[PDB]
Amino acid sequence: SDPLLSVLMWGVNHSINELSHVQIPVMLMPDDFKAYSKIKVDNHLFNKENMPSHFKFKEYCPMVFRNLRERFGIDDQDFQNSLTRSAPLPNDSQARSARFHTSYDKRYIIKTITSEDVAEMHNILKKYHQYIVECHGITLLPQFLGMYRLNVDGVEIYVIVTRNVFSHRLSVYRKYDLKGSTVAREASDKEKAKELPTLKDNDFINEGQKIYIDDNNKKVFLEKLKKDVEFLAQLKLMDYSLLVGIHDVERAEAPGEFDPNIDVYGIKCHENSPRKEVYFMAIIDILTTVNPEQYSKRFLDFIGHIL
Amino acid sequence: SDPLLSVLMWGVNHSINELSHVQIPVMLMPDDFKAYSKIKVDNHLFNKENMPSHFKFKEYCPMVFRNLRERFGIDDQDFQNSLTRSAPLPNDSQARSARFHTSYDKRYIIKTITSEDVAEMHNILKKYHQYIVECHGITLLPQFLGMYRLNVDGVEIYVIVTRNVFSHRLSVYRKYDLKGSTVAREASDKEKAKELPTLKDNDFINEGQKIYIDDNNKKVFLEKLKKDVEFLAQLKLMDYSLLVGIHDVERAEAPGEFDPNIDVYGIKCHENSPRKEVYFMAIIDILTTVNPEQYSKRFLDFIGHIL
Ligand SMILES: Nc1ncnc2c1ncn2[C@@H]1O[C@H](COP(=O)(O)OP(=O)(O)NP(=O)(O)O)[C@@H](O)[C@H]1O
Ligand SMILES: Nc1ncnc2c1ncn2[C@@H]1O[C@H](COP(=O)(O)OP(=O)(O)NP(=O)(O)O)[C@@H](O)[C@H]1O
Ligand SMILES: [Mn+2]
Ligand SMILES: [Mn+2]
Ligand SMILES: [Mn+2]
Ligand SMILES: [Mn+2]
Repeated sequence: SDPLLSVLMWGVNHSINELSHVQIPVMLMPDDFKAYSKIKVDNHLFNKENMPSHFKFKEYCPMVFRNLRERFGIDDQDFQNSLTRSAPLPNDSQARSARFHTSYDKRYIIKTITSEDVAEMHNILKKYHQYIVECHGITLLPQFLGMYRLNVDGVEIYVIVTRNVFSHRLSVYRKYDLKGSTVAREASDKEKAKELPTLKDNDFINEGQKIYIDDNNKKVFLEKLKKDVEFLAQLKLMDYSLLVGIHDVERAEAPGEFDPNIDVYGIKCHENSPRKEVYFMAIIDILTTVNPEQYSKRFLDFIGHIL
Repeated sequence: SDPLLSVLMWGVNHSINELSHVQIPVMLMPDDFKAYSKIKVDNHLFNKENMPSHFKFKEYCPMVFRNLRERFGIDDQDFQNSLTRSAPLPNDSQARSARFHTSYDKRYIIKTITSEDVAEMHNILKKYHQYIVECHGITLLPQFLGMYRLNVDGVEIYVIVTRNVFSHRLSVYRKYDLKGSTVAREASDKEKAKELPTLKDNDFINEGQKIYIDDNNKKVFLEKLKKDVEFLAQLKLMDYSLLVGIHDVERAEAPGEFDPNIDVYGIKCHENSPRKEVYFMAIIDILTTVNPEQYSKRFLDFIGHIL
């Protein structure tokens, strides 16, 4: 139906098949971070039912994102399947300026970004990759899995693919987006009316939300969060959130258990939790008085407070 | 190695995969005969080992050639395999103005043609297709299976794929190219020095070559040949040949037998043949005092004479 979506599927499929024939070395070279592949298709009086007649697809830094996908435990054939076997679905939460889709198997998020975001991604990509190498892919940062430019009849859009913070199986009933902002930050009364609303710093403090995780999990989490946010501060990045999803095992009734190699952000509640819960927490949205260094401290203070 | 060959393989592979997703109706529409699909690829600092960095691939009338392939008993998946699993090999006989390749499994011939040949193919394609429908694909005419334009760094070439006249298994030890020309037509003394030489009308009359086929096979063959050549005359085509290949079952030692659904042009010798032979005969090269109407009669007179 959506031709821009059909071009994405076609292009991801094309991209992965091309790479399937490439010898993948253990290392990237500097030029890999400046590389791209472009395809321009023109069908005249042919194949009108499946594809736009005229479209372009561009993949940025194919070798870098192939390297990242493997580092994040993602097999190319699986990634291809998740994005092409059936169409991605549009989804509830957003902030248009921006359209979100989820892969059909709920493993990946596809976000539409600006050309300025693309330029910033290129700017930080090497440092990001080096950070991912240093931590062996154990991080709360968004996992950037692919970045693309699509052209269909006058319309150009840029797309980034990331890992879903939430489980691909275990449904989430409650969702928070936290910054630790000194300035008052709350969901509006029209916002709370949403089905799965994106609640914020005030809603969390207001409704006395607690997260019941044991001491070891909390320390591990916060240690990771500390390194990640300092890296972000170092890059002068800000306006990022901690996304928090809560799975209620009671409401849902593998009976409340998750695959930690797929749902990488999952943390089980401790044994004395008022309710059987699984949390899914990760950093999102990194690409944009309040300065990065301060923002970094504010964010970390608040998160340590709420755990 | 040969980048133009690698682009062909890449493009045929691409073409067949695209069509694999198309609903194929039983009929062609007029626009199918004017259709094409174009792909332009630009790789910057990427994938230098497998492909040229910059290339174009164009397929003419994809639906028509898909329809023809099925009419000629050829499955798209098989055709794809024959042309992509391993590289086509360059081959002995030619006439440069023109490079020939054979598919690795010896099922298909790939000939390089001019843009004027491409223009003439478009001119006759509908009438050709209609002729193929009328005879249910039972014909000695070349079987046109695909036509393409390749671009690699300044070099543009046009390619047509046809069925090999000869067997994909049974080797041929002797080869003739016959026109029935009133003007003397012979292989040169430098030509006969070739390993598998392309002998001609004089060599055949000179060396008293006989073809030992029974009366029914001869009549069937000549009846077909009659209709085919009249069709060609009707299109004002000329300078076409009967290609004759001879398989010697003795020299070769399925013990001398062939699959008639693959080696469609094969005709076994009759029981009293001085030697166990299989012949492979078909019309080739149709795309260009001596006028088409006369040429047609001359050609038919000579061929009926030699059988
Ligand atoms: N990786 C992810 N997994 C699951 N949900 C996500 C993910 N990223 C974003 N979302 C959802 O989409 C919403 C918006 O994400 P975000 O990337 O902040 O969009 P944005 O348009 O950049 N918003 P803003 O902060 O106003 O710039 C979030 O609150 C989540 O509900
Ligand atoms: N379908 C085929 N199967 C097997 N061999 C072929 C086939 N087509 C051509 N050849 C071989 O290639 C030679 C030249 O074929 P042809 O298509 O006549 O080339 P050309 O360059 O058009 N020659 P000319 O008659 O001088 O214009 C033939 O004599 C055969 O040996
Ligand atoms: Mn955000
Ligand atoms: Mn944002
Ligand atoms: Mn010829
Ligand atoms: Mn010719």
